[PDB]
Amino acid sequence: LMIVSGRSGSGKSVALRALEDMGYCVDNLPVVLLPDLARTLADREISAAVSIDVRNMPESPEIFEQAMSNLPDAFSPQLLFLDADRNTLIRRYSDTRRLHPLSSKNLSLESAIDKESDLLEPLRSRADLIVDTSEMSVHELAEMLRTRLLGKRERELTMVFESFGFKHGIPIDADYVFDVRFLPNPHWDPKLRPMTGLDKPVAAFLDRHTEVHNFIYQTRSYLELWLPMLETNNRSYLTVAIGCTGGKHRSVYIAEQLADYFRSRGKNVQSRHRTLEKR
Amino acid sequence: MVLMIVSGRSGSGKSVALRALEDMGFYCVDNLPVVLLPDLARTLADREISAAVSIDVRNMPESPEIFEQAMSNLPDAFSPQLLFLDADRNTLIRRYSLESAIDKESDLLEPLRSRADLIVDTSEMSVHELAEMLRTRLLGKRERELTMVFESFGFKHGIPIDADYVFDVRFLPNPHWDPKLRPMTGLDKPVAAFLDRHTEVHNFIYQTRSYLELWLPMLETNNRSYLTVAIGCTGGKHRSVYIAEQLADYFRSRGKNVQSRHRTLEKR
Amino acid sequence: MVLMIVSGRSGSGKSVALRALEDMGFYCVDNLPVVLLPDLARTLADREISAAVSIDVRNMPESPEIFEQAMSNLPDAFSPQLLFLDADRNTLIRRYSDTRRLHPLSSKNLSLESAIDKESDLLEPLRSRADLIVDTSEMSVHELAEMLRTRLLGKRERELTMVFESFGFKHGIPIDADYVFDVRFLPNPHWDPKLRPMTGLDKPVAAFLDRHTEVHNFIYQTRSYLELWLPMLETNNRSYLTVAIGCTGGKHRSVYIAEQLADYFRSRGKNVQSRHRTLEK
RNA sequence: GCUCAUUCCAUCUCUUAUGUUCGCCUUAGUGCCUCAUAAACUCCGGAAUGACGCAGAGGGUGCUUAUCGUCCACUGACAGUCGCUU
Repeated sequence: LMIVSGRSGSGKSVALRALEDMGYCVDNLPVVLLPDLARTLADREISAAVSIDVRNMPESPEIFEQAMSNLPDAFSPQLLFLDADRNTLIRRYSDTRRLHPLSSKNLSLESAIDKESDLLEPLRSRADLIVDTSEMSVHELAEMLRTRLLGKRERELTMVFESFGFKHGIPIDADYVFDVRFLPNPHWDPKLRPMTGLDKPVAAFLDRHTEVHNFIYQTRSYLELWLPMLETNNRSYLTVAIGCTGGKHRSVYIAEQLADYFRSRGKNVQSRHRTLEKR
Repeated sequence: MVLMIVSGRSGSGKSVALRALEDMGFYCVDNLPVVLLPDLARTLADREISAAVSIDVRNMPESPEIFEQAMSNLPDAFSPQLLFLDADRNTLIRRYSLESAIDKESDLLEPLRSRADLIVDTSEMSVHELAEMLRTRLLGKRERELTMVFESFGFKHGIPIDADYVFDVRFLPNPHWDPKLRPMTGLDKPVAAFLDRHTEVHNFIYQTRSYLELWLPMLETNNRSYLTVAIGCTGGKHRSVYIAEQLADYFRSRGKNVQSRHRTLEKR
Repeated sequence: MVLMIVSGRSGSGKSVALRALEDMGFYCVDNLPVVLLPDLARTLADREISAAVSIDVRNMPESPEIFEQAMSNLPDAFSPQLLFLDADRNTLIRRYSDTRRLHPLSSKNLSLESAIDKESDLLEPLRSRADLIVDTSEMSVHELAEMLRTRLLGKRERELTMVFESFGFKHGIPIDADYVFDVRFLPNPHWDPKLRPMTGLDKPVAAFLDRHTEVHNFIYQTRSYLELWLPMLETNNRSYLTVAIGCTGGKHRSVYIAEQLADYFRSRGKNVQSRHRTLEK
């Protein structure tokens, strides 16, 4: 069961028209009637498409989650939330229509949008997948809806940090590559040179140098930032290639600490120290 | 510390100079009146950061004896330096009465050119000319020098055989959606525009430029002869190209040497 | 004379404003530290010209009271009239990428967005003193300035002087009317023949008009609709603002409603130099 | 610059017939005049711009291609420590 909700003007309509091709485009139903409708569609035995908005929102989400309670299990619900900025929102809604709540309330075109946002927010908090429509025009919005809605693997997006070395060339599975050369070479110490990347003494040497911390952290800020956008798309293995030349001292420790951090954030992480692998 | 100061006829583009020094981290208070410099500089000692200023006919004193007197007043730690500028009279008009205003004003400015630590002829100048001139002028010259190479590759064809840093730009809005765009490539102003609108593009271009900028100095040390950043779309015609270009131009402005390479387009 | 202070959320077109003012003639000052400014005022007193200064995140102290006491030290009682620009996060970011340096709030500040958001509150103290709050959300790199030139070419002394005039269709319409509204469709107690010659301003007529509710709905909606023109009121460039409502003869109905609106905005506190001039003559 | 459809500033003014009912008069007058059905013109205290020419005045036009979006993994290179030898 597909759920298409969001601030008006964010383009629910075009999504529906494309949702009918994906599936059961049906709109403007009191959510209460939904579960029985699902009972009916069980005969249809084909995925569905239900649209809810400020006009179709009963302004009492207790009822909403009540309808969520008696949900036939045949269809698994997913909250798809279109959203965008106020100004654009007004622009598009300037298309011939009439914001229903604004009747009687007479909120300024900007003021009802403000009202509606919070109004529907209950769902939005529980909204499963979000998509901006900040600036995609209706024709641009049509192709963008087609690419993501087809989520075949709605399972996870595994991280995998591959620690490599340059002398044996960039790993072919690399999606990103962050050199690390200019960091303080542990080589300087002859004692540490035989010791491998995982051996605590080198971890100490690296720990001694704060610059290392600065790099890890700033790199954690760089990814996390550009991350969620990626996580939405239908990827199966996002990877980050980290490499000194040696691929035995620096890149080891880096990839290790990063893996730790992101595991902390709960994204499953896979370590791979290409050179240390038995090949 | 430093108290760089500026001069030259109007239209010489002193603002660019100010922009450059700001780029170096030199704080600027352009067009402050002459007299107030000393206590300001005291404040700036409390900033503990080298900075610079400008001067104009507007800031030009009637009696420069006061100028040099207070110029003495400034605390030692902030070393003052004076730059003067010159170009062709009409050359200045392109950036800009129109002969005599300048002539009398030049008499006003003449004491400075006499006092100028450096004088440049900016008649054929350019931002990059000025930026490099400045970098060597103040930061000094290192025979060690980078040459950033920005390559736009297509993940189909493969990651460049040589590449220090690479960035996937698959998530950013795809010009591909509009069919009238499919043929046109990254350097056709249609698509350039089309991206320019979608903010996310600007967001990324920034954050990336910031990441590099932060790790760029260390790399300068150790006399690296090249640093290559390669930016990849799937096909490498639309997104990666645009990003490579703009992202280059920023670093060009900061004056480091740069070289673009649209690997997919250069195939044919 | 006057010393204008220019400011706004980072990269909100501020630079353009300074371009504008220097084009006007206000002495140009960029990014001076807050402290010495009053001394500069003293200096300018010699020049006998207005001045222009910027204050934004760059020259923004952490302590609030700094610019407060600085404003206190202002000499010559020169009117310290502030100016302020603003636009939305997305607009700002799209505008802050002018090959410009970092938001000086790059002290491990997560993202341009995050730093710029906190900027607002950081900069909030300024918002208090605000002789204008013009927005640049709509303008372009070159077009924005055009709008800005328009701006500030005005006298506040010409404060809005709101008006309501009720008139009759029987002879015409006030020629200078800013807005115009027919209301005859509102209930007309012509049924009461005693009210028919009786002046509308009389309480019995007002009570008879009050007897109906459609009038109250109308006025509530109309008064609320007028309040959406507050930005238009800010862009006055006009000595007095007029409002046109006309009955057939004006005296029948329009008066009491104009009275109610006069009450509404006099209640809002607006200047109400109202006149139902066409009524008596 | 010259001179002008322009721009944004200019202080600037009135009407016939429609039927009707109530406020009032002429004493019929078809009215003085409230309500009320439609039809019907103008006009100078600022600051920008385009319109020619002053002044510079030395390739174009139409339509035939572009297949390149997602997603999944074989992977490469002759130019100090020591683990060594004969």
